[PDB]
Amino acid sequence: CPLMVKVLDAVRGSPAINVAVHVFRKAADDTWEPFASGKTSESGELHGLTTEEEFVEGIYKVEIDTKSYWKALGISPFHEHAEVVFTANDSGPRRYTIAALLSPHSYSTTAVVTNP
Amino acid sequence: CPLMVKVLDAVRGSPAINVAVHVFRKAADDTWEPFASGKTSESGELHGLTTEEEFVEGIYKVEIDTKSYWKALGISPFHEHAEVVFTANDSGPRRYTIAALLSPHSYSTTAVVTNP
Amino acid sequence: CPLMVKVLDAVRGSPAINVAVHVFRKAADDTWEPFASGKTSESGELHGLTTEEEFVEGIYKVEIDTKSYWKALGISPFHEHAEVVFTANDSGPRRYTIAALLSPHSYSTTAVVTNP
Amino acid sequence: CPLMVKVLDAVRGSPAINVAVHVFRKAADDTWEPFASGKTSESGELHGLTTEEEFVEGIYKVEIDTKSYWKALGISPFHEHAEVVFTANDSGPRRYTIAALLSPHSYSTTAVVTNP
Repeated sequence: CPLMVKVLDAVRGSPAINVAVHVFRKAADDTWEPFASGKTSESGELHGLTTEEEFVEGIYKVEIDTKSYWKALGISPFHEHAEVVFTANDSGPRRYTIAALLSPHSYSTTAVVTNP
Repeated sequence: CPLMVKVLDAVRGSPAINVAVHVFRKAADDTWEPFASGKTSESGELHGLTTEEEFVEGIYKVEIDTKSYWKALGISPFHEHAEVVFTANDSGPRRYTIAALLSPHSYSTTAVVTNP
Repeated sequence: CPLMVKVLDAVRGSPAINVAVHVFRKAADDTWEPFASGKTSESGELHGLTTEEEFVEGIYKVEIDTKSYWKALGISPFHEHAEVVFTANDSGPRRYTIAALLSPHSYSTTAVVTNP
Repeated sequence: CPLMVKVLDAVRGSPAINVAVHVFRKAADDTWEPFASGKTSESGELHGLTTEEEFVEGIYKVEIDTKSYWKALGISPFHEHAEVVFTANDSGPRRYTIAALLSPHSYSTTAVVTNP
């Protein structure tokens, strides 16, 4: 599990559950290749996205569908989603946790990177 | 204006207006002395808090009355307020902006420090 | 000035100056059309991006070239940049400020939306 | 474990390890009663702070000594520490996780609150 995603609701102070996440890879022809996807769990975390063998070096894009999240909560947010674009394992493969903290008009995203 | 405070509402995507702010300075006898205070303006900013003559080297605490903010909006938040403790002008006077971004269950505070 | 961008350096506690910003609008054919761009000023703010006549209803993407920022500071960051996708003026024109707060391995983005 | 604390470094994108945390309780005579304390672990988390029996309703203050953290890293930060003040279990006892995201001139803190 070299890539993980974690979403929190800054308003309710809880994990955002059942939040849709889409991962893409920068295509060699500078286009966005779909790579993985899934929805967050009860704990606001999405595991088992990819494997070490398929998570190779390159440029990645993580999209958290935050517009669907707030609406379902009875809200109407500002953003469409959140977008974390980064280069992966250019230094050897690390574990990547992408955390997101969401609010209707604001978000934060942190990349926690670790060695085995 | 050597010390200013700016507050944003991360839920409404707007200035936080009429927000109470208390500034304190760590006393020689190691307790907190009331230094200054006010409420934010319609731009969610607070000006004319102190002066260069009065804003000397020292340890400062900025308390933003954020619990009273939320409730007045028709909400009920988590924190009693936001707190920012920092040492100032320990290398000459600077202009200090303390900006806060508030959510009922989370907040962020940034110090923008500029030279004359 | 219906759309403005403001960037802060969460490490240095200062404006992020000369930062590249690209704005795009979701095309009818569902691709991203270049809408506007510039670099931040010494106050880390970017003005005169578009106009009321040109800033119509639509889905917008604000990309802040934050990877180029850090490296130019003598650093090497995590993200390729910051991304903010949002729908604008879907209830009339508003003034939109997109503020970003950057760290090599994390960032936050806030939309301050005001009425005339 | 009704109270937990988690610290992340927004600069290195890693857990902050061995970070000192101090918890206090609002004394009935409006003073700050020490309640618990400890340093974060390898994973940037501090567990076993208190117990359900001793974590009663009231106003609490969590202080993360961030000035010692950065310095040890070869830095000299801005803040003295971070300060999360909140009322606990006024609705029945929840588990409280206090997360902090630190940068030399900025910090964020989120209260993730859960039911058994």
